[PDB]
Amino acid sequence: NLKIVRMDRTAGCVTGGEEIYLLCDKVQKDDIIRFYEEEENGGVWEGFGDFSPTDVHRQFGIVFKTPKYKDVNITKPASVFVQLRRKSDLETSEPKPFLYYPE
Amino acid sequence: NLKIVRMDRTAGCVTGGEEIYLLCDKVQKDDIQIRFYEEEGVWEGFGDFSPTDVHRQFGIVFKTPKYKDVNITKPASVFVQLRRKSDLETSEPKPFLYYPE
Repeated sequence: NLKIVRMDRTAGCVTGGEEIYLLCDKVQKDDIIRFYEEEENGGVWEGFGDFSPTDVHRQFGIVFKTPKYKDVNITKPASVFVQLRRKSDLETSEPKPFLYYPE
Repeated sequence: NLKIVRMDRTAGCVTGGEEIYLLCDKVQKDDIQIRFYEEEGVWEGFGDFSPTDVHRQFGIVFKTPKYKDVNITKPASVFVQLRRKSDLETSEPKPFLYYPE
């Protein structure tokens, strides 16, 4: 169902606000980007891509800005995951890798 | 009919070979081209991509062509248009900046 096909960037500054173009299989502009890192003995950090319905290009693309990472003071890169997700039923795509690098 | 809606980069090195994501209205993967051009005589360069880089008829991921002169000292502004191979129809242009190496 949900699939990320490709992204123009797979790395970003921990400060977020960087624009990325994502090409996906069919989505609905008002019912659709979850950055997440599975944390060590249970928890899960998440941040969401920033964009509006008009940024969803013809159901097959999304232009958005990255969320800020959980810790903007890291000195070494942090490898996290990115996935599509639907608001209506919280179903998701298989995750893609994303690399947060220090400021 | 043809329309460039947006591109993730509107500038690049004269050397070419830089990847760009272009979002467009409906195209046919086997009947589409991306033409960079400059009136002089007319210089043209074509986005480098395969039919499989045309994403669901609504986007094209490609690599920029090398500009005509790699030794420019100041940026050269050109146009980019989508163009159908069959009937040569084109979109409205967008500006694109080639900067010095």
